Amino acid sequence: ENFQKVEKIGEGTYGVVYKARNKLTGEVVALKKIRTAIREISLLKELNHPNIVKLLDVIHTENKLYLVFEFLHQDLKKFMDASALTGIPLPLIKSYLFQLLQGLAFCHSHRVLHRDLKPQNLLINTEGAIKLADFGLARVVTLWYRAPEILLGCKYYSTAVDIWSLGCIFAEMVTRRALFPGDSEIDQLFRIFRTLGTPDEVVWPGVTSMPDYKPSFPKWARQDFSKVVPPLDEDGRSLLSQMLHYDPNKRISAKAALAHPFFQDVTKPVPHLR
Ligand SMILES: CO[C@@]1(C)[C@H](O)C(=O)C(C)=C2OC(=O)c3c(C)cc(O)c(C)c3O[C@@H]21
Repeated sequence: ENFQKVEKIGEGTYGVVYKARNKLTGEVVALKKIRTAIREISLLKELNHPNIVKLLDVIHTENKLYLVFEFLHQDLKKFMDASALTGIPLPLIKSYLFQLLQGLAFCHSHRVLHRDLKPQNLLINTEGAIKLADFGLARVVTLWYRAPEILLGCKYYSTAVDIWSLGCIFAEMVTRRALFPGDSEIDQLFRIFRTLGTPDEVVWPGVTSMPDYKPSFPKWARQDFSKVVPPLDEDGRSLLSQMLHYDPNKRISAKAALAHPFFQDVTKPVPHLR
């Protein structure tokens, strides 16, 4: 093959990922080797936006599926773990969040959903830019970033499932701690309820008719938000609480969130990566 596999960079759910070199172009790429979908996947090649990792080639040869992506060196999770002692500067936080929303706003306007948006698959660079990886393919794994409508067994997700995840990552960058670090579907769901209170028909019309909603859930009270994400300012908390509305239809759109006053003073600073 016209691909020379430098080294393995991770295992996925259907295939493995390699850093590779395209023998034609001398082009360094992320290469996913997996063992109707091919047609549905191929469409993501058309998505071109500065905050989407580019899907370069979908190869279906030797009855096998290779996906080739734009390569980047570091993911947000490594950059969070590295920036643990000092914490990410708020201007860099604000930049990444504004950028990720422009990506979601782009994906959503083309009817494209991530579903499993988490820090591991947010890639960064020396220009101080952040890109969405593994976007629109999905169509033990951590549940830390799973929307409450998924955990309650809704089959028919909307774009609001990704706004939730971004809100969780925003909190994590600010606090240096997963917001809802759950270790089972019930544990995850109960961690959200311990912070935002158990939902009801008042705040979430339909919630009692969800597939996996029990009337036998405990009734927890909502926690004040200055205790959850300090010392984030009132704009940040305001934007976070609109991103974490229980009711997906009340949950703020990526487009609407770009016009939030939190981004009035937004800049593009440049990180120190190793
Ligand atoms: C550091 O990046 C990793 C290895 C990341 O630790 C990780 O968790 C997985 C599973 C990856 O998977 C990827 O598929 C991936 C894609 C689509 C593009 C890309 O440029 C890169 C570099 C990719 O590697 C990432």
